[PDB]
Amino acid sequence: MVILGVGYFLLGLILLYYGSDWFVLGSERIARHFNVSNFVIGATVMAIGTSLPEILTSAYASYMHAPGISIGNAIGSCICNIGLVLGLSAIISPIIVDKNLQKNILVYLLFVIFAAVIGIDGFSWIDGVVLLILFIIYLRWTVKNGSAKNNPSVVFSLVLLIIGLIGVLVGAELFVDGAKKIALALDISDKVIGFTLVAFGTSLPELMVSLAAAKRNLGGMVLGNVIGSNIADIGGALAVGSLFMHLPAENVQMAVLVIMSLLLYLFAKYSKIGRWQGILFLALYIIAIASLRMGGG
Ligand SMILES: CCCCCCCC/C=C\CCCCCCCC(=O)OC[C@H](O)CO
Ligand SMILES: CCCCCCCCCCCCCCC
Ligand SMILES: CCCCCCCCCCCCCCC
Ligand SMILES: CCCCCCCCCCCCCCC
Ligand SMILES: [Cl-]
Ligand SMILES: [Cl-]
Ligand code: NA
Ligand code: NA
Ligand code: NA
Ligand code: NA
Repeated sequence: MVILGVGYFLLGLILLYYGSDWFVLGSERIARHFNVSNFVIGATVMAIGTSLPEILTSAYASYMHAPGISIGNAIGSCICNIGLVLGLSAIISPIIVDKNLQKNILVYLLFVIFAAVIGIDGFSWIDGVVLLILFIIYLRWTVKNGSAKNNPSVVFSLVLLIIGLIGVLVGAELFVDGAKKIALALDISDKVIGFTLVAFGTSLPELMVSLAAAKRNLGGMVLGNVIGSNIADIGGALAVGSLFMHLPAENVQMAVLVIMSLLLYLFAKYSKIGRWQGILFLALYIIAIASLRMGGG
């Protein structure tokens, strides 16, 4: 019970570690095959793939009459993606954002602000429909502005990507499941702590994938994965959750996300996303997890 919890924990870490690199390699190759930028492949394929945990979690939680957990997971992931994921990544591999990608980030900021405004009185299923539709439009807009029998180079690329994705998604589950089995076996299980860590567990793909891309100096891919995941977490995870049940307002967390998203845009536009910007993101994330209400909603 405690040993197989350790077994799942270690195997999950191994799958997350190597799986992320394969997912990054396959995605980088796919981008070159389709003549799209690393940002675009990160903001679409990689972002949605790594956000599959959030979507399922939010859908399931809301369906089970826990809409607090549903939006808690969605928004908490967004704060984690900028604060922790991008924070660590920018320090590892500083990013100077090109003028084209700056417009994408601006559209991201508008989306976030829009979601924050309509969410002041919580999120209804109609709010969900609109956000999902904007999500779809964002994806098509992003691909268009980043664009332009079967080859063994292409095949091997798709194998890498898919197996890499399977690795990080399964790896994240073994890690979470393993940790829960340990805590249960040691009788230190805490539901409030567990639900507080929900967003982090589903964020393990983004974290490991972005660090792997950061190590290979793929800053466009990193930035794409962060921006795209947040949009997927709002226009997808949050949205689907609201389809099952009205989600309660999280005005403080939305306010935190808006500030972080604004900072991200300002750095991208007028500066860079490097060491000291990354330090600030991490510091704000640390302050966030130190002061925000626990229970994950
Ligand atoms: C042009 C979109 C680009 C990508 C997003 C950038 C940020 C957009 C945020 C607000 C503007 C749009 C408000 C209208 C959104 C689309 C239509 C819609 O959702 O129609 C459903 C109807 O509003 C149910 O009452
Ligand atoms: C025309 C080029 C872009 C195609 C983009 C297809 C995007 C499909 C996105 C599906 C998202 C489903 C989210 C469910 C929560
Ligand atoms: C970033 C704006 C989020 C929505 C703010 C709406 C007006 C205030 C509503 C009461 C908010 C209490 C928490 C304030 C941070
Ligand atoms: C390549 C590494 C360069 C030096 C990186 C220093 C990182 C400092 C991170 C500080 C995070 C916030 C701490 C708040 C107390
Ligand atoms: Cl709840
Ligand atoms: Cl790149
Ligand atoms: Na994601
Ligand atoms: Na609303
Ligand atoms: Na998450
Ligand atoms: Na995720």
